[PDB]
Amino acid sequence: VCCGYPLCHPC
Repeated sequence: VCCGYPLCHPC
């Protein structure tokens, strides 16, 4: 997904 959201680590 991301950074900083659901199935991921912070930005």
